[PDB]
Amino acid sequence: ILPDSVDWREKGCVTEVKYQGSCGACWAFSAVGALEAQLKLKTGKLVSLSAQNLVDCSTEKYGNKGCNGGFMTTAFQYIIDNKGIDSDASYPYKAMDQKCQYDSKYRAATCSKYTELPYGREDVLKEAVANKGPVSVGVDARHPSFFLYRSGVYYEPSCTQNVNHGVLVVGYGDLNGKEYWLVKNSWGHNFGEEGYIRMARNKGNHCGIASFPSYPEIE
Ligand SMILES: CN1CCN(C(=O)Nc2ccc3c(c2)[C@H](NC(=O)c2ccccc2)CCC3)CC1
Repeated sequence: ILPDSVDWREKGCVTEVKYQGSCGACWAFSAVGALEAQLKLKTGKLVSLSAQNLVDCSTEKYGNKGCNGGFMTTAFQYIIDNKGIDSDASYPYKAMDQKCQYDSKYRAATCSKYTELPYGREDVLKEAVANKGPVSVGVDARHPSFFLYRSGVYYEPSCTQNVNHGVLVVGYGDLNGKEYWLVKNSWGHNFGEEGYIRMARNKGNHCGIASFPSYPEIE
């Protein structure tokens, strides 16, 4: 039986909200966020991982385009292939494309595998969030209402399943009769509820939240 609500922030598995600036690195933040939780679960230590490392190093070979976008799944494969990712402190975020500067002496995490969940299945997503940890997802964040979100549960009739923005599901629940997914964004603490947005859950894969979910694992 799955819990009715989950919030991975309560378990100390979620790092501070980051600010991507004018660099489309949402995919990198989503990926590191998922791996940060697994690292805490495995080692007991909560450590911010380097989104910049992904921007600079998980590039053409992974179908990624740095500040012009990328995939969380191929980011995970890069970490696997590379046998590590550096900490945020050692390889800080600059919101621009740079030369790959990965160094294993600053490695803070590894990844052994990742799992892509079946398309559109919010029940499967719920199970993964409850049993595995935070899950990287894409959402349709193109609508003016998304940028202006402040509170409550986000429901936008014009939303689509065409996803364009990488975020991290860190929980789920029910607020005043509205089921939601608890989503960590990377637009700083000014966005939404201290960097978070509650997005409609079990409302027909709203904004494509369950379209392309994935999570990494550590040996
Ligand atoms: C069968 N494939 C189906 C699609 N898929 C995904 O994971 N899609 C997905 C999942 C998440 C995200 C995106 C795509 C978007 N990334 C891009 O727009 C983009 C742009 C430039 C270069 C590379 C990718 C937005 C960020 C979040 C892999 C399996």
